[PDB]
Amino acid sequence: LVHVASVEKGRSYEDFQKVYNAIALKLREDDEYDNYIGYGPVLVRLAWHTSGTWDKHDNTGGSYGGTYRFKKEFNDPSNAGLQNGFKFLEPIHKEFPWISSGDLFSLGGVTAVQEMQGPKIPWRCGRVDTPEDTTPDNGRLPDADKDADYVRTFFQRLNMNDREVVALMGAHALGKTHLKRSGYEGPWGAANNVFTNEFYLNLLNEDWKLEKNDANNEQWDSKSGYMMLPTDYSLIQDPKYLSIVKEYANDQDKFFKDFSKAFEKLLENGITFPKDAPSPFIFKTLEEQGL
Ligand code: HEM
Repeated sequence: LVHVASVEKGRSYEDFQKVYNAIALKLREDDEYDNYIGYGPVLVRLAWHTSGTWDKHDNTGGSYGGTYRFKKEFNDPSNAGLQNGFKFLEPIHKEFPWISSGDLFSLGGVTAVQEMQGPKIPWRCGRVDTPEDTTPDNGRLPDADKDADYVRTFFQRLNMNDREVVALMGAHALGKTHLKRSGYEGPWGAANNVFTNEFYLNLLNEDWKLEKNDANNEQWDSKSGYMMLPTDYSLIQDPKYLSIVKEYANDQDKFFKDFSKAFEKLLENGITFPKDAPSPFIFKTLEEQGL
């Protein structure tokens, strides 16, 4: 199965900047969500989970088909809570009904990262909705209770290497774990709706204790009130991951650049872009537009 990007008919960069802007303006307006964290983090997670079902071996799942809109995928236990991101995007989709679902879910993530002062993420259009029977089964998203070997093997299926994995995990600066959602509870840091390299700094610099939460799962906790999942902590237990964690803790610009590449790649896995497709778009933030 080849998925060829097909530009929404007649649309160009300005059309998608309008969608970006509507997302960004709602992000600003709907600021109460999740005890004033706002929707940025869950939109980033929605983009990742809608992309992260991909299997490089047969090109099943991935962002192209926008299959989260079907009940098998929106009810995946691994996706608990993402319905909030979907509901956020609904009025956006109503205003811009021409955008594909995959294009909107992925653009939500890009827009959230950038509006949270993260790196620019180049973004390409052209995902096309595919039918209900193309929805991937549950179970392709990762478990959090595992070690570095798990994480490394998991991400090979998404064609990600060690650097790409450690970079992508930096998104756990954002938002928080919610006990009723994942069986884990707590934020990873203080700046959880501003995109920074804090995840790496906290991994290295907090004093972590292995505790059980109220769902009887182990997680790493600090006196500052932060947490790390076992899979996060695995990034400092494994010496290869550890080196890269230290690199990003010590170079914010490097983290931004590597995150941007890896996140674009994640969002584009499975898609074939024709030779004459438009170049990737780099959207201006609201701030850059004076909006
Ligand atoms: C080994 C890989 C990963 C595991 C096991 C993992 C697991 C988790 C878990 C358990 C949660 C908490 C869900 C909740 O209770 O609300 C979470 C939240 C989140 N994850 Fe991941 N994650 C991984 C990779 C990633 C990647 C690659 C990204 C994106 C680049 C990402 C972005 C997020 C964000 C932004 C949140 C916060 C969501 C919110 O506040 O609503 N995660 N992750």
